Amino acid sequence: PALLRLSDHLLANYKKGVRPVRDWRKPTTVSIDVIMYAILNVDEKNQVLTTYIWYRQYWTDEFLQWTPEDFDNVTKLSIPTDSIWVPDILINEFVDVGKSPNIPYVYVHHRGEVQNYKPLQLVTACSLDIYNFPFDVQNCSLTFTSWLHTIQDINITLWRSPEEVRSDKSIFINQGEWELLEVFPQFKEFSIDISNSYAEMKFYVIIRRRPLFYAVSLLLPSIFLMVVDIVGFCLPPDSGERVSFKITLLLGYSVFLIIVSDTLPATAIGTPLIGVYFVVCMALLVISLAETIFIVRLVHKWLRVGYVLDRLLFRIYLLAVLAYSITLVTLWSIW
Amino acid sequence: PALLRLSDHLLANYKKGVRPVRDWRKPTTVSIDVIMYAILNVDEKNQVLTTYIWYRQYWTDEFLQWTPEDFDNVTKLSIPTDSIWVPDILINEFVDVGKSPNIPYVYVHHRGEVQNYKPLQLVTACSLDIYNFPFDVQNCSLTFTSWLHTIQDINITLWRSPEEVRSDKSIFINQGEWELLEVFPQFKEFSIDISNSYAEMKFYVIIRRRPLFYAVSLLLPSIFLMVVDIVGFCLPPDSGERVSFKITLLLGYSVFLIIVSDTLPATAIGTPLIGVYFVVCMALLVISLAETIFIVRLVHKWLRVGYVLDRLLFRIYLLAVLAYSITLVTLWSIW
Amino acid sequence: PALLRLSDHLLANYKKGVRPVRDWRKPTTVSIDVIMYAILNVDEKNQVLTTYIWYRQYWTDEFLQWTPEDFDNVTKLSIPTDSIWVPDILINEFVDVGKSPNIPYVYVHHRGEVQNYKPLQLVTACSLDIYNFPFDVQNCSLTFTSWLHTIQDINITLWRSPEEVRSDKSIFINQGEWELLEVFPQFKEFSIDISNSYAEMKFYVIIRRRPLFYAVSLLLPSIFLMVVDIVGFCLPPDSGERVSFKITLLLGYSVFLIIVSDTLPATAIGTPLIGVYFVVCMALLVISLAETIFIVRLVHKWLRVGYVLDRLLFRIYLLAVLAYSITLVTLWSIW
Amino acid sequence: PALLRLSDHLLANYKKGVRPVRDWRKPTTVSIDVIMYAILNVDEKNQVLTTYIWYRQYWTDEFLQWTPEDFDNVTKLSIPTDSIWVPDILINEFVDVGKSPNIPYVYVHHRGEVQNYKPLQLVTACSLDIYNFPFDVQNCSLTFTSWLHTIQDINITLWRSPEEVRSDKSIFINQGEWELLEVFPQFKEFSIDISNSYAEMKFYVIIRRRPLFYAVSLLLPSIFLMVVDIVGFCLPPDSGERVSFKITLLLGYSVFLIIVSDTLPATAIGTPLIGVYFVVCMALLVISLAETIFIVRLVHKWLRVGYVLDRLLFRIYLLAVLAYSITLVTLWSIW
Amino acid sequence: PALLRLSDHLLANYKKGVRPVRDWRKPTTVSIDVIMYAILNVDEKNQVLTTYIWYRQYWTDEFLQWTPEDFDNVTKLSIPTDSIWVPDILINEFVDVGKSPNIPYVYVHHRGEVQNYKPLQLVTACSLDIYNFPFDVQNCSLTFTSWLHTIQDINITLWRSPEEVRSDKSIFINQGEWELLEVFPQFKEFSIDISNSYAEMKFYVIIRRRPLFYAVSLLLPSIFLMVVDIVGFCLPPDSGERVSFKITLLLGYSVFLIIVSDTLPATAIGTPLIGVYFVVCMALLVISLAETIFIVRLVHKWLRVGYVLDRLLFRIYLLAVLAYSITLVTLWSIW
Ligand SMILES: *[C@@H]1O[C@H](CO)[C@@H](O[C@@H]2O[C@H](CO)[C@@H](O)[C@H](O)[C@H]2NC(C)=O)[C@H](O)[C@H]1NC(C)=O
Ligand SMILES: *[C@@H]1O[C@H](CO)[C@@H](O[C@@H]2O[C@H](CO)[C@@H](O)[C@H](O)[C@H]2NC(C)=O)[C@H](O)[C@H]1NC(C)=O
Ligand SMILES: *[C@@H]1O[C@H](CO)[C@@H](O[C@@H]2O[C@H](CO)[C@@H](O)[C@H](O)[C@H]2NC(C)=O)[C@H](O)[C@H]1NC(C)=O
Ligand SMILES: *[C@@H]1O[C@H](CO)[C@@H](O[C@@H]2O[C@H](CO)[C@@H](O)[C@H](O)[C@H]2NC(C)=O)[C@H](O)[C@H]1NC(C)=O
Ligand SMILES: *[C@@H]1O[C@H](CO)[C@@H](O[C@@H]2O[C@H](CO)[C@@H](O)[C@H](O)[C@H]2NC(C)=O)[C@H](O)[C@H]1NC(C)=O
Ligand SMILES: *[C@@H]1O[C@H](CO)[C@@H](O[C@@H]2O[C@H](CO)[C@@H](O)[C@H](O)[C@H]2NC(C)=O)[C@H](O)[C@H]1NC(C)=O
Ligand SMILES: *[C@@H]1O[C@H](CO)[C@@H](O[C@@H]2O[C@H](CO)[C@@H](O)[C@H](O)[C@H]2NC(C)=O)[C@H](O)[C@H]1NC(C)=O
Ligand SMILES: *[C@@H]1O[C@H](CO)[C@@H](O[C@@H]2O[C@H](CO)[C@@H](O)[C@H](O)[C@H]2NC(C)=O)[C@H](O)[C@H]1NC(C)=O
Ligand SMILES: *[C@@H]1O[C@H](CO)[C@@H](O[C@@H]2O[C@H](CO)[C@@H](O)[C@H](O)[C@H]2NC(C)=O)[C@H](O)[C@H]1NC(C)=O
Ligand SMILES: *[C@@H]1O[C@H](CO)[C@@H](O[C@@H]2O[C@H](CO)[C@@H](O)[C@H](O)[C@H]2NC(C)=O)[C@H](O)[C@H]1NC(C)=O
Ligand SMILES: *[C@@H]1O[C@H](CO)[C@@H](O)[C@H](O)[C@H]1NC(C)=O
Ligand SMILES: *[C@@H]1O[C@H](CO)[C@@H](O)[C@H](O)[C@H]1NC(C)=O
Ligand SMILES: NCCc1c[nH]c2ccc(O)cc12
Ligand SMILES: NCCc1c[nH]c2ccc(O)cc12
Ligand SMILES: NCCc1c[nH]c2ccc(O)cc12
Ligand SMILES: NCCc1c[nH]c2ccc(O)cc12
Ligand SMILES: NCCc1c[nH]c2ccc(O)cc12
Repeated sequence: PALLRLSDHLLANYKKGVRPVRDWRKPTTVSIDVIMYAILNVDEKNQVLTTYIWYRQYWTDEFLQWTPEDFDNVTKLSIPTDSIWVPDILINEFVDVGKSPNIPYVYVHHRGEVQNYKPLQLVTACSLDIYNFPFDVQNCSLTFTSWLHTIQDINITLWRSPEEVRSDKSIFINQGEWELLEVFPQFKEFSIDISNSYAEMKFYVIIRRRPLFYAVSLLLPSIFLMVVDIVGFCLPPDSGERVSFKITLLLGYSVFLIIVSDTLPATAIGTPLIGVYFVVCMALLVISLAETIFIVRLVHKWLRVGYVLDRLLFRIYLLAVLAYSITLVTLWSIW
Repeated sequence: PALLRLSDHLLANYKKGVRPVRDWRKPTTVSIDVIMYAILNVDEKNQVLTTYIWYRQYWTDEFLQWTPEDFDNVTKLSIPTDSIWVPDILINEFVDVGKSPNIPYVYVHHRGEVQNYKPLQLVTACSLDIYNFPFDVQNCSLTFTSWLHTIQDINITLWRSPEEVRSDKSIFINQGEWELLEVFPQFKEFSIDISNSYAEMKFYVIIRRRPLFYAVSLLLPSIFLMVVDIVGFCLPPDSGERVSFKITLLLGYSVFLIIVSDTLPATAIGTPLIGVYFVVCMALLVISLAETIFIVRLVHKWLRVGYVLDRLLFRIYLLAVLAYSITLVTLWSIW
Repeated sequence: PALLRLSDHLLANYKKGVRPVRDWRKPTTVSIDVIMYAILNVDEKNQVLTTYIWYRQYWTDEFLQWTPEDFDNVTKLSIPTDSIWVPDILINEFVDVGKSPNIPYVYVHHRGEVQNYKPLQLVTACSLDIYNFPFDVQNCSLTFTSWLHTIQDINITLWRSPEEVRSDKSIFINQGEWELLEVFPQFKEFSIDISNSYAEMKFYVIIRRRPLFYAVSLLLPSIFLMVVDIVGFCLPPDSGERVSFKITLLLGYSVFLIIVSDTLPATAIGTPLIGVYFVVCMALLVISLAETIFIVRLVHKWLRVGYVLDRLLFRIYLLAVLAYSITLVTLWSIW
Repeated sequence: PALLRLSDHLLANYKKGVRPVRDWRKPTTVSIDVIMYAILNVDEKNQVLTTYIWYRQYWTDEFLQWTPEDFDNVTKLSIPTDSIWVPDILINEFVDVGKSPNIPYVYVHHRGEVQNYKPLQLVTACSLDIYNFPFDVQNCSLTFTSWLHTIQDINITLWRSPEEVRSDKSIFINQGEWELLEVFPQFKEFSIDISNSYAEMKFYVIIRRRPLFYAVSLLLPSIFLMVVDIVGFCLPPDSGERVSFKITLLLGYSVFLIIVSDTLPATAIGTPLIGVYFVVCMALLVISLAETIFIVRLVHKWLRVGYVLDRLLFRIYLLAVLAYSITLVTLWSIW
Repeated sequence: PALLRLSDHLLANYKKGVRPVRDWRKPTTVSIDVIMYAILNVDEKNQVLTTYIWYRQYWTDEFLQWTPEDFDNVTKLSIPTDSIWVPDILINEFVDVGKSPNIPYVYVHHRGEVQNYKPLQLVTACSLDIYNFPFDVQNCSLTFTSWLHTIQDINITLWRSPEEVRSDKSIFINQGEWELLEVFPQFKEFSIDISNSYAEMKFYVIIRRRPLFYAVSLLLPSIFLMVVDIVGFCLPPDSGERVSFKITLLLGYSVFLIIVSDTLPATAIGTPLIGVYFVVCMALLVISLAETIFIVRLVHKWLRVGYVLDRLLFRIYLLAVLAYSITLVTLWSIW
């Protein structure tokens, strides 16, 4: 038989507990890429990101060299992973890797270029930016890293040209939640201390959100919670039922932030700009409640003057709303 | 003894780390099917699907051949799985496979047709369609795939005739949530790059929802949240308590979308058509609030004219509702 | 030494990868029972059931036979499980078995009757009936099944007499949520196809719910949400504040179904009969809102006639409530 | 070298698959205790308890005997656990043990007293009592049990004197949620059937709750939801806005039980006595709504008589509240 | 070949089940540090903390000594972890360690200084302080501990100088939720009993919260839920709609504590001081409801006296609010 004659010749004395090389000064350079498949979920409140990545490796292993002659011209061959060496690479930003299944097999070639594929899901922790919530651009980081070995032992480089990883839209699942512009690779040499230096190669993946689901469901409710009191201002502020017309909005609007405030994270770089806007709309409707109650103490045992000291309060409204159409377009002109 | 004499003769030198064949140019074709048992849950918000599938395999292994003579006419035999080869197939759309228990045993035959059964549950990620929410048809995808090996090494085909998989309603658990029409198999040859080609065989499973639980509980509440203001229009719009009759609906209806908007996913192909309808019913009741407040500024220190400029607003209502009975029947005429 | 002399004599050549028998035509019949300990949780919405079962097995293994002579009259002996054979039985309705800990040891006897105990928890999927929610009887199914082996290889039977399993209330944890009447065993011969036949033995476990927690907390609130408007009918329907008395109930009652509708599953055999009753109480209070608003358009610039066309609406109420005391007693006469 | 000369002499022929003894009639008595560290969580609704326990064992293993002479006076020694025997003990009330990490090592002595430590967390299921909710005493049960072996094989006893386990407050984490009085050990001999008998040793751990967080946050809101209508009774019941003053409490108080009713379990031994009290306060405020509406039908085209038939309704209030100060003190006199 | 000649010479007889030393009286001192990377989440209600720590070890193993001569001057070498000894250290405050992936490899040197790196995530249980909620300082504890071995077997010490661990801000992820001042190491000698003594070395990590997300979203709503009734006091308390103006705040403010009370833990050292303040603001607004209802029974078939007995109630308000600006600044002067 031809094929298992090779494995008997090859793995007869392959001690798997050795980083395999003939000359130990040379670092066995592993070499990878990523092909990002899908973005599963971005829970902003938990400060984590789950990502499904197809993944590839090769590295030069000299102990696994044969000749295609004397084995009937076999140049590719399958080997169980735990019967050979594997590099100790993993990611500096994981939370739980127990969701990736173990691919049992690898390829090898007659030069010793052992080739490994596996998928890997990472609930990964990168500090997401929540500045402009319905139009956010995300700059997330995957730093694939030798956890133990140093620059003398292994070094990291890329499989292909870095421009090819950049616009790789070969496989992706759109019509989900997100959509990415590009995947940015960049080497970095890491050294936390003296006399130590660790091979790292980052991946600045960047994604942006499709806003159209929030367009009808989130800020279009923010439209007629802002137009309800403008036309709700038009009746003369001496009906008496103005305060029952108005305070039912006010604590009713407290649940609109506190649902969103428990949705959105505790990052102190800022409350989102969509979030700061309906708190400030609540910061200017409440002073109108003073104005509809000072008039009824005034009209008590200057009626035209209450109409015009409160008419200047109406100018406060469309000062804010006409300040708000520009902050959407100057976010619409970001993507 | 007869039976373990066979296993001693058979697995004496079976090196499990070799894709087993006599001639390595021939690809060892695995051959499967599915018998879909139940659909556990469809959480629309997480963009995932959990599915319980009974599952089958065989492939031709020449190293496990014997003769039924000299072993007392034994033609079937049980073998532990991790003592032989297994193909590396798994699914391109998983999230977590740690819910399937390991079936320890397989069959073999005297031709070498090793036969494997196992169940497998997949929390699987397929981009579900949320266009018509209470009557949706789902086109979900299971792509069973050699994760590592190529067309030279293994190829995928089907067990039985593809028409038999199509209407296979042998075992299924109805009276759950869903009900499927058919399971559609289709081969595809996959090749992401040059000089590589990977055996894939999809499964376009398609399911549709029984709407009868939402019939009483979801859109029948949408009936009398739409009939409440029609008869709530009939009193003459000068009672003064019209606005307290009406605004209590309006922000009260904001919680009806925002419960559903946090239930339903952020897919930007569309808000559901059932969901877009009670936002537009909210988009036309709010302009009536202008009409019940412009009349009370008009009636202030043309009364018949307020009755008829607002009567044309009543025509806006049954313009929308009679536009809504057709969009249910033209979804009732989809299934 | 006496005891480990036996294990050296017994497991010297016991190849564990063989279904152990001397004559392979004879099927090695396993033989089990269950002793149901507790019912952990019934989440109706997820269509699953978690159950803690004490569990037992034996089967005749001829290769493990010795004589009590030459071993100082030893008739029972402990063996590690993964050093012998085990049948491949598991349950057709699981969701996740990773909650059962591995019992490492088994018994054997001098006849070869290897005996195995283990506990097993199953989040199990059986189509629960939600017809009569506070008084439901549940007919759930546990089908213990050879996943791989057929009728020629193994067969399933019961340990004890089937009447003893029926009323087995030896160990159970009452004062929890549920309480079972009986556990019903029944053999079935399973054969999905031709030339194949698989040993199955079901367990129709049936449980019923103690209603007393819902008695005060669920349908006693349904009492005075139904008596609140009956006495709330008694004031004459021309107070003007009748609509503010009444519509605050109506959308306030919409949250009473939509909390329960997201609690209770999407099974289309029916909304529960307790659930269909307070939607129909909402279906008849809303037409009273028409009656309290048609009278105020009538009383506008026949007063005794509005009192009696609405008095017949009062007969609609106790037509429904006196139709409701019978549907509880005819559920109280089910258990 | 001295130390690994011992392990080579000791584990040369130690067949781990034998319950180790020289004479098999003698049962190898294991011997344990517990040192309860912390109580993590008590979710009442799931009927489970998570508990972090430090844990200890020893048992007499005669096969591991040596002499301190010829090994340089070594009397203690470390051994990997899976290279020796271990008893099969585990707990009858677990839900999931996959949270305890595997302690790899054990001690031994020159007498053969092998000593084992390990921590173990148990999400454990014991039928908790919910009678008096803010002052509850809990009688929970941990039954450490040989799952397989019988009285002939192993027996269970205690490490130390049972009075020392009783008041063991050496290590505990207070300022959490709970605080225990004592840990009560008690042997029991278990025998579910004939010809079988299983070594069990229970642990009646008992804990009680610190009520001070619920003191301000749970029943102090129950104070001014009961004083709000008493002073809300003082205005004369002919204001007309009494019903809008009152029904807004009533369905508003329905959400106060139904938040708590979905918090608290479905045990039918009783709704909690704190829970039964604000349902009965709701059972007596609703009949006052009849009294404030029968008077306005009376005062319609006996005014002093409506003041005094409703004054006797005021006596119903402080009949209930003065019946309620005693049920707190007679729970304050339980701890 | 040079490198695997070493591993064949080194691990030929290395029995891994021995704590490796030449003289057993000497304790093999392990030696560690921590480099705290990120704080993932602090769920106050579950009384747990999840922490991602980079982690380091070394210990002197004499059995792994070689000379750099005869191996081509190799001074560093990689070894699989489960092929050598490892100390049994783990943490006394874990909940679940199954989130840390297994680093397969370690270093060694020609002196025998075996060096080990691994990451480790701990959902860890330390009694967090909830006294001053938006400005809290946390004193959490990580006690790295030999679970089994004693002072004779292993001892714990630190890698580097303890001042270097103190201000180690080399790698940290800020712009998350938290920010730490320092990491405090301290040895402690632990001995729960007589004749036993266990090596422990604590880590008093201390973190404090950035308050700026709660600044706009949590206590700025607490501003205008306190200013709404102050200006809502200014109208004269005889409008009649004062009670409908006021009670709608009161039970509406009950949901503001009971959302937070189910957010915040059941620790009985105290309700938070931010939490005790809006319960006492609710404790003083409710007595104003008595004052707005005693006046309307007074004004019934002394009007200026109702204005001034209630004006002293206004002094109660800014007695509390001016007592509240100091308790923020005297928390602003804590960090
Ligand atoms: C994401 O953020 C990183 C910063 O960490 C950006 O990296 C910078 O990229 C520019 C462009 O090449 C360089 O000049 C800087 O030196 C980089 N800084 C660092 C610290 O790496 C990165 O560009 C951002 N992603 C995108 C898409 O802009
Ligand atoms: C480790 O790998 C990096 C690249 O992964 C090496 O950087 C290369 O350095 C050479 C010369 O020093 C340049 O010609 C290449 O263009 C560099 N590549 C990149 C991507 O920048 C680095 O030299 C390696 N170090 C060692 C010690 O092997
Ligand atoms: C689910 O969607 C796929 C599209 O991905 C449909 O597949 C098409 O099927 C038709 C009918 O045979 C072919 O003509 C097309 O070439 C297929 N396209 C692709 C991309 O596969 C599939 O039919 C859909 N499912 C159902 C039940 O209609
Ligand atoms: C891999 O398998 C597919 C089917 O699984 C093969 O497609 C078959 O091709 C032959 C001739 O090329 C046809 O007669 C069959 O009808 C095809 N089957 C189907 C289902 O379409 C394919 O040829 C195989 N390729 C290799 C290299 O083995
Ligand atoms: C649970 O449902 C099953 C139906 O699947 C019932 O099984 C039937 O039992 C009767 C009584 O022996 C038989 O006559 C039928 O042939 C059975 N049918 C099937 C399909 O098994 C079972 O009785 C139900 N449980 C209870 C307690 O009534
Ligand atoms: C497989 O087991 C079942 C029972 O588990 C066998 O059914 C028995 O059949 C015999 C005669 O055929 C009857 O006398 C018994 O009363 C049956 N038992 C029961 C519980 O019904 C069945 O025959 C077995 N089949 C094989 C091939 O062994
Ligand atoms: C917890 O409940 C058990 C009952 O299961 C109590 O056990 C009883 O204790 C008394 C006092 O020794 C004995 O006289 C009884 O015989 C015991 N009964 C059983 C069934 O064990 C136990 O005392 C309770 N815990 C506490 C602290 O009182
Ligand atoms: C099994 O262990 C229990 C204790 O764990 C034994 O009970 C002891 O019995 C002896 C005499 O029978 C008494 O002197 C002791 O005081 C008992 N101990 C306790 C704690 O009650 C029991 O006898 C043992 N049984 C066997 C067969 O070994
Ligand atoms: C966290 O709390 C511990 C108390 O457990 C503090 O430890 C004390 O520190 C002081 C300062 O060195 C010592 O004098 C005490 O003896 C320590 N007591 C104990 C019990 O260890 C620790 O200082 C606190 N953390 C911070 C940052 O203050
Ligand atoms: C165990 O280790 C601790 C330190 O980790 C030792 O404490 C040292 O003791 C010596 C003399 O007793 C002092 O010179 C050092 O300064 C101490 N170190 C520290 C950090 O305090 C302790 O002696 C060791 N014990 C044994 C038995 O080895
Ligand atoms: C192997 O390959 C070489 C070159 O491709 C060729 O000359 C030779 O004939 C081949 N031999 C076999 C057995 O295929
Ligand atoms: C085996 O099978 C063959 C053909 O089926 C038959 O001729 C022969 O007698 C059988 N032998 C035994 C021992 O069953
Ligand atoms: N069957 C797809 C195998 C495969 C093809 N190309 C790939 C790229 C990356 C990867 O992880 C895997 C793959
Ligand atoms: N006992 C059922 C075994 C079985 C019968 N037919 C099957 C089909 C598929 C499968 O995974 C399993 C099976
Ligand atoms: N210690 C209880 C062992 C045991 C006794 N009877 C049993 C019955 C079933 C079972 O799984 C286990 C048991
Ligand atoms: N380092 C603490 C080891 C330890 C000391 N005493 C203990 C008691 C029980 C236990 O599980 C463990 C221990
Ligand atoms: N590649 C980073 C390896 C590393 C460098 N310094 C470290 C410190 C601690 C640690 O666990 C790990 C490390």
